[PDB]
Amino acid sequence: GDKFQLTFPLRTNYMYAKVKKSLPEMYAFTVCMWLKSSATPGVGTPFSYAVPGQANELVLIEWGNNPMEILINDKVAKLPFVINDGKWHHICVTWTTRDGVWEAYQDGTQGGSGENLAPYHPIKPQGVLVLGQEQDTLGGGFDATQAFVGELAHFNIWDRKLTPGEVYNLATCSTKALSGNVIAWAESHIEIYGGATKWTFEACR
Ligand SMILES: C[As](C)(=O)[O-]
Ligand SMILES: [Ca+2]
Ligand SMILES: [Ca+2]
Repeated sequence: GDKFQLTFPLRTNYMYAKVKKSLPEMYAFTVCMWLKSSATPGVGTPFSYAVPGQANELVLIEWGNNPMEILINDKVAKLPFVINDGKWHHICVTWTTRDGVWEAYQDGTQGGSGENLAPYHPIKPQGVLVLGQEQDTLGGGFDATQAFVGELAHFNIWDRKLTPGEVYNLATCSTKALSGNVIAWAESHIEIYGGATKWTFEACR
């Protein structure tokens, strides 16, 4: 049952979701989600992933008056996304250990790409995946100024790069659209905390 969204209505250090499943060691991956936010200057942290010894193992964050960034092993790449206009947007980032090459997609359109992002470092396994907060400890250490304020749906992770056509299918809600083979969006796949609330969501409607 994937037809739902999570709403994070206020800036707090206590509202979050925990994904029940952890991540394997990933030499490449794609992360995608639908999100909506009117928060400014920055939307905060839609998701973060911490492992022992590195709480910033995989992070998506737009913090204050700074641009939206992906962090891998606490190394930054600035992303092209502009998504805090109060309308729904779909985003994906694909990345590979091979020369640290990444691509960024907004609303089904590839709109940025770069290299030398945490090259040669597979994503480390067995950490804690949180939605709506940035981690400074394993599964915690939240900071309200970094918290996501807005709505999130259809959070998915695959341990490969999706093709541009596969991303297009996600962003247009095609019947061909895939679910994540590592993390897939379902109510029973997450735990919610602190005031985050679940509502029905009909994507592309
Ligand atoms: C300095 As930080 C992004 O780990 O709160
Ligand atoms: Ca952190
Ligand atoms: Ca922090």
